[PDB]
Amino acid sequence: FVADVPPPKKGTDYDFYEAWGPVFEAEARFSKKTPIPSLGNMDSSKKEVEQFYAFWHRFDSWRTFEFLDEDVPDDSSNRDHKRYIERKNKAARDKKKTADMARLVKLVERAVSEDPRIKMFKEEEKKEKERRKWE
Repeated sequence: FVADVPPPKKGTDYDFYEAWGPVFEAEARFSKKTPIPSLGNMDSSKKEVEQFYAFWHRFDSWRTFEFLDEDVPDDSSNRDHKRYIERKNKAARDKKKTADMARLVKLVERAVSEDPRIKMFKEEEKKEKERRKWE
């Protein structure tokens, strides 16, 4: 199957790439979209880093949450039974998918907040704006 890698433990010391690279690599195996950009390296360009986080901000997963599906009968004498349990199952899966999406949103937010390149990119932009003097 596809293995899961938890995020690095908040509040410990670690290299940003050593810690988060394996997390995104594992999460990305569930992508319905390719190509799949890499977290990258210390020298990735601002545009590459923007593209990486854009992919995640639009992530579309095929991860299934079908473990708690009720069995759907094909032979019920109640004609509505089959579609009813399909819809009840799907509602449960959808709730879990919604949670999974929310989980990923928070994971990505965390990574953005720790990305050392973004800190430098924001410093560079700040100096650009100051030079431009549009206020």
